[PDB]
Amino acid sequence: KEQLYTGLTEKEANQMQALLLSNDVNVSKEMDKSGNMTLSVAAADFVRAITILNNNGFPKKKFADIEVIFPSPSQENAKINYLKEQDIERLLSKIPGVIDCSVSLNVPSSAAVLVISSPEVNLAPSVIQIKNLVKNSVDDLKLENISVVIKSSSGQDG
Amino acid sequence: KEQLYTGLTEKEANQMQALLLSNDVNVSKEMDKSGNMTLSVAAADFVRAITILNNNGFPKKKFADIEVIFPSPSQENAKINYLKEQDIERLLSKIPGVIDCSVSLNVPSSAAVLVISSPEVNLAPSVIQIKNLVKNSVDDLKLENISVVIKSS
Amino acid sequence: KEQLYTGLTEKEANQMQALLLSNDVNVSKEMDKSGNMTLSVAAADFVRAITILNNNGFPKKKFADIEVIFPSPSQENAKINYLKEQDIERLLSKIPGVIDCSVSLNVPSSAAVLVISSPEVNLAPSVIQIKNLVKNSVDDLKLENISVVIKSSS
Amino acid sequence: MKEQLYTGLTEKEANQMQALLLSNDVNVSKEMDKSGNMTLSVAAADFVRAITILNNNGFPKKKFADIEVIFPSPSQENAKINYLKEQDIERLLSKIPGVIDCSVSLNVSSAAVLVISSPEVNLAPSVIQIKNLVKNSVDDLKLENISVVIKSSS
Repeated sequence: KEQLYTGLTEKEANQMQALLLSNDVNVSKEMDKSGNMTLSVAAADFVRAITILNNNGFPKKKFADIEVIFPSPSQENAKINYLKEQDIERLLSKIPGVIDCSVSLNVPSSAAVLVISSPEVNLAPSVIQIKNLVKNSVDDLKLENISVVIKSSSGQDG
Repeated sequence: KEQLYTGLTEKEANQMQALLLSNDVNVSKEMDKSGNMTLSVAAADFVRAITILNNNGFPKKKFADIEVIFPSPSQENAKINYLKEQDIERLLSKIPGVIDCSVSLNVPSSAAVLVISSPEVNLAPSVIQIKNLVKNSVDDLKLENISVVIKSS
Repeated sequence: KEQLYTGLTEKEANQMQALLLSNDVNVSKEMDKSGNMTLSVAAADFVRAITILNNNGFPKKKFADIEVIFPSPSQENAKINYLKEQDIERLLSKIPGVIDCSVSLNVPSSAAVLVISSPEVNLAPSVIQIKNLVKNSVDDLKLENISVVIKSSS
Repeated sequence: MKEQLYTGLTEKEANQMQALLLSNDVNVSKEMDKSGNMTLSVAAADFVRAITILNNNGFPKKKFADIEVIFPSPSQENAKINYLKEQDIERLLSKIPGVIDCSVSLNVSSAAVLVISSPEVNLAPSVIQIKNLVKNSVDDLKLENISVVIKSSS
């Protein structure tokens, strides 16, 4: 057996494990004393496993945390903006069929909104509603300056 | 057996191991007492292994960390810009098929965006969506001043 | 055996070792207690070994560190510029086939960019893309004031 | 009988001196002392020949003033900024395959650039590239005011 990763959360390990199993890769999981997970595979499947994980963006990379960068007027305003982004994500994530959401705000304001849907749901009829919710959440934002992109978790082709 | 490299992250060791194995170099991996990965090969494969790794830029070089250069107005704005770059990378990294992303922002603003896609996903038709997402994330940025380049891993 | 260099990193030692071996030089390596490497060669190969290493830029020189020179608006602007150079090197280094990159910025701005490619990848068709990425990363930079030079490690 | 030539040498310089002597048909032995520095010795009968060869090649190498010692102010600041730029450009140029060593002296407007090249590489076709990289690294520099001189180590 070849080790893939240790120290995985339950969710990360489950997603990677399910992905590999669905591609007929023999993967085994073990839990350490902290409750974190280790995935391993047969040596003969190692290259195939890494290709599959790589192509699917696993393990997921981390990005800068505002609370680490800023643990001042401009600093305060970045924290206020971040709170608003999080509030809008929280709200949009209650729409049935939404499974992930990112909002980046520029406060004439503008906003970028990425919504990931269940593969079995088409959120296109909700785009006008989403834009109106974002518009009215945020100071001085017009419809023409909100970009909404919707994607199925199953990929670019739906 | 001959140790090639120690102190590797799990991800980098896996990339290096898979690369070697796919070029028919037998390689073994182990974890040391600090939790870092070591890769080893047979002495007879040493030169080939290093040639392969060198040609693929492994082990990967590191670059300056903003938090080290700056552990002040200009310093503050650099950190605000970095946060925005990271926010945009985080958002773009949720697009199906994106496996790596870099954003460098100049705030008339401009922006440079490199997207690495899965070799199995064609992201070229998404360039305008990606451009529009970046445009609306950042103060005073026009489409004509955003470069989006997509490369397959 | 004659000593070449001690205190080498794993990468520097591996690269020098592989280079020498590929040129039919009998080189041996030993690890010290700190994990650093020593390379040695037979005395009869010493001159040739030093020639080959010198010709390939080994061992790599240390150049002035901005954090040492500047441990002021001029000093602040140098560090901002350095951060941007590093950001651009980090970005360009994700392009498949890039194995090394240097960026020197003059902020009309100008920029100098050197990219070292793998011997097995032709990055010449990517020069315009690289130029455009650099252009839009940096305040007040036009295409005609960006030099991009690509060299194969071969 | 053996006779010491020099102690306190860096590994790089002892290697240069050892290779020079061997290639000029003088045997040499090397050791590392307790402080990590290198000592070169010869058979006593070879002492005059050895010192002659070393003297004729300028070894051991003279040292030059260190900006961080002369300046341990705006004129001082600008010298340090210039030095950083010179070092950045040397670092960049030193990545070009075939470059053994290089020096850059900037007047910020004009620049002087010396490159020492491998005898196995022809860098003459790269002079225009080198000039353009230097030009675009540095404020208000024109091609006509950049001198690039390339010399083989041979």
